[PDB]
Amino acid sequence: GSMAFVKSGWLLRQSTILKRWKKNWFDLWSDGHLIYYDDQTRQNIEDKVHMPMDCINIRTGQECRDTQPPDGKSKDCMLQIVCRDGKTISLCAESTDDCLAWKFTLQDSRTN
Repeated sequence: GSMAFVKSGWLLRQSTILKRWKKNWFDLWSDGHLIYYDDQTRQNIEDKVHMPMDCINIRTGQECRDTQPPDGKSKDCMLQIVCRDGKTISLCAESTDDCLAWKFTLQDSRTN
């Protein structure tokens, strides 16, 4: 199996009960899975999404629906993974460039 990731890093994610923006650590696997954890120790797995099978769209910026950025931050930092079962994963990068780097990586993961 794989011993190394396509991309890893922090993103803020809007939570599924409280809808709070909270830090999570993300690993994108070469099998297509995006895994997110509470922190960068990889101890507390939260959830996953299989980009090829589950994702039907990736939105960024003003495209993102039903989600507003953390206070003070441009919505151009945001990206939203849209899944076929209606799950949306609303994300906020540190910068607009971090957002684009993830967008392009996640788009490619769908077709990889």
